[PDB]
Amino acid sequence: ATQGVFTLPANTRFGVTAFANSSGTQTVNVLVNNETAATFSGQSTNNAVIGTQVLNSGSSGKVQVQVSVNGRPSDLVSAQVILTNELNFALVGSEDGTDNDYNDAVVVINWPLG
Ligand SMILES: [Ca+2]
Ligand SMILES: [Ca+2]
Repeated sequence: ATQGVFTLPANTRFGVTAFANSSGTQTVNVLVNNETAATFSGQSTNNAVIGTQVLNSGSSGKVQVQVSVNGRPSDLVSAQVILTNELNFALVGSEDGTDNDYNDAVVVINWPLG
């Protein structure tokens, strides 16, 4: 199944933050309405924050996370969780190798902000 694609409420600010846990240098692309809105890159095996940013979901609300290592797409896992019908997390893990820890880049999207 498709992973890393989320429908947000339209025209809403959201946070996106990425962590790295891999020997591979991670590139995280965040698309809003099928256009790149943010790109994080970094390398860490200790959960370093490789990027954090505030974006707007725009008129479509469509947000897609992509993860690659030197141009090679990682395999993604994702879900969305809502707490007390208000607080939203869109969660992404990614696997660039064979050990299947799926933490090689970890991406957290959260909304609402403010
Ligand atoms: Ca891995
Ligand atoms: Ca890892």
